[PDB]
Amino acid sequence: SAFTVWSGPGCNNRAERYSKCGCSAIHQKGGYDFSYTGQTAALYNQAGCSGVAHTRFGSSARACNPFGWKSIFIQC
Repeated sequence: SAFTVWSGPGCNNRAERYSKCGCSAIHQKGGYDFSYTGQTAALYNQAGCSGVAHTRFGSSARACNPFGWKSIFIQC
């Protein structure tokens, strides 16, 4: 599975993704999309998932709201 994000306002600008296994600290403060495909994913309010999860996903979630976490973890 892969995560996608834009820097602002929502998902209408910069294009940067995070699909690699484990987690990655996002800096794009705009939109936040997701695409499930066997691999589950959850957000972490602290960079490099150095804490507990907050918002999990099981299906592609193409949101374009402001941020709410710092990094995205995706199992493999």
